[PDB]
Amino acid sequence: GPSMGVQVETISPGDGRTFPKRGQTCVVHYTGMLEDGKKFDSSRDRNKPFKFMLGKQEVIRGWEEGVAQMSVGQRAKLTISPDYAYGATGHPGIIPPHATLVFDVELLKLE
Repeated sequence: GPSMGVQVETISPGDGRTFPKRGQTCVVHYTGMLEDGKKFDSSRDRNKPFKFMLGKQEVIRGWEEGVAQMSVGQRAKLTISPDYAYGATGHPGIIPPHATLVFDVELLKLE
């Protein structure tokens, strides 16, 4: 009984009173790295932040439940599992089956 497959760790404290609401877009920079630390997709590498809407399901479950735990100006690392990321199949070549992923997002601003 571990409960919840998403672990977020605060690295840089932001506002602490400004969390992203459901329905609005969230501008944040992420970094996807395998369990070993091998990158597979970063938003900052292309010099462009990632904007998404909460509750719209435009992103992964571990992101909607994890990003909502941080406040504007906060930098935390979210641990996503193959159950919260894609499933038991995943994406062939980049995301293998039964594999844990690591993503580092930073709360820049809200739209």
